[PDB]
Amino acid sequence: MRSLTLQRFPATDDVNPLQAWEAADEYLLQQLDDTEIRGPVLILNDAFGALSCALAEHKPYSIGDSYISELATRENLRLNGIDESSVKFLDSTADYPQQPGVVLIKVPKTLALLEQQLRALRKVVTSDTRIIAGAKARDIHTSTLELFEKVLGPTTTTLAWKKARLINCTFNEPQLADAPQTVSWKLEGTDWTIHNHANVFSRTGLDIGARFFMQHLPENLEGEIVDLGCGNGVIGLTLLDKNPQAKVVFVDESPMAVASSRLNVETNMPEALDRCEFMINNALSGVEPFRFNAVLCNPPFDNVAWEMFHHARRCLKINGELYIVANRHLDYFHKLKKIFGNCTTIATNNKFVVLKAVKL
Ligand SMILES: C[S@@+](CC[C@H](N)C(=O)[O-])C[C@H]1O[C@@H](n2cnc3c(N)ncnc32)[C@H](O)[C@@H]1O
Repeated sequence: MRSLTLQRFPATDDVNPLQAWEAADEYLLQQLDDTEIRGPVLILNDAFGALSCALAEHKPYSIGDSYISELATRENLRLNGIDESSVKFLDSTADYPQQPGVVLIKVPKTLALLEQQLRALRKVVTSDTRIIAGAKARDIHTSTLELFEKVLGPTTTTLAWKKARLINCTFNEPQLADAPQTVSWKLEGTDWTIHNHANVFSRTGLDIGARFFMQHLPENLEGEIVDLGCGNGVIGLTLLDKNPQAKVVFVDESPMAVASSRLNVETNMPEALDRCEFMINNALSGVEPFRFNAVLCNPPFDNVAWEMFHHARRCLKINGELYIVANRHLDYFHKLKKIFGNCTTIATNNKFVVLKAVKL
C-alpha cells in the first residue's frame, strides 16, 4: 500500500485474495493524512504490520495477540529498509502507554478480544485521543459499536470505501462495571478449573474435538512432549497428569493462549510446573530437530496444519509420534501418510478422527 512493499507471513502470490493489507488499513491511514500526529501511537491487531510500517517514523506501539503478526511486521519493516527498533511490540494483556494521541484499531475476529482491548485502552486514553477502528464493512456489527459506546464512548461511522468501513470514538469514560480478565469453567471428570483469556480458542467451554482427543491420548511417555497449539492448555494438563515422567512444552502463536496454559498449570497442578516449558512460537520454528518423543496437535479448523505436521516431523525423534485430532472429512490421513510415510487411525467420532504418525 502507498509505495510500501508488503508481504503476508507465509508469503502469498499475486492472485491470492489474501494479502498483507486490505482497504481497511489504507482507509485508516488516510484518516490521518490531514493530521499532525502526536504519540504515543497505538496500533491494535495490525495483522502483517502494514500500519506499523506506514507509521514507523512515529515509533508506534503494535499491540496484539499474535507472534505471527510480529514476525510478519519485522520482515516487512526489513523489506522497506526500516529499523526494527522503530516498532515496539506489546501483548494485548500488557499495560498500554499512557496518554496515547492516536489509537488505530483493526477490529479483531472476536468480540471478547475487542472488549478486553477497549477496557485496556479505557485505562490510558483521554478525550483528546484520536480513536479510530477499521475493518471489512461486513465485520462491523451493531454489537461492535455497542461495545465501543459501553466501554469508551459515543461513536460515529463512515461511508463504505472498497468494502472497508471505520468507526470514530470519542472517549467519554462511561459508567462501567469492572470485569475479569479470564473466563473459567470446571473441566468435567476433573478437579480442574480452566481459565481462558479473551482470544483463546473455545474459551467458554471444553471443545468437543479436545474432549475426544483426551480419551485417546498416549500414556507412559518419557522425554519432552509437545502440546502444539495449546490454547488453554487442557491437552497439556491432561498429558502432565497422564505421563508422570514426561516434560510438556506448551506451544502457541497466541501469547494469551500461552498465558492461559501457564495459569491453568499454576492453578490445577503447580507441583508439575518443574516439568513445563511455555513457548510462544510459530509452530516449532527455530526448534532443534530430533528433540521430542511425542507431539500432540489440534490444528486450526489449511497450509497451517501442514506446516505444523512438517514441524512436528522435523522436531520429533526417530520413532517419535505425532498424534492429531481432526475433522473426519479432511484428508489429513493421506497428508500425514505422505509427510511421514505412515499413518494409523486410533479412533473416530461422528465428526472427529484421532490419527497417529511415526517418524521414520
Ligand atoms: C483448534 S485450537 C486447539 C486448542 C487446544 N490444544 C485443544 O485441543 O482444544 C488450535 C490452536 O493453534 C494455535 N495456532 C494457530 N496457528 C499457529 C501457529 N502457526 N503456531 C502455533 N500455534 C498456532 C491457535 O492459536 C489455537 O490456539
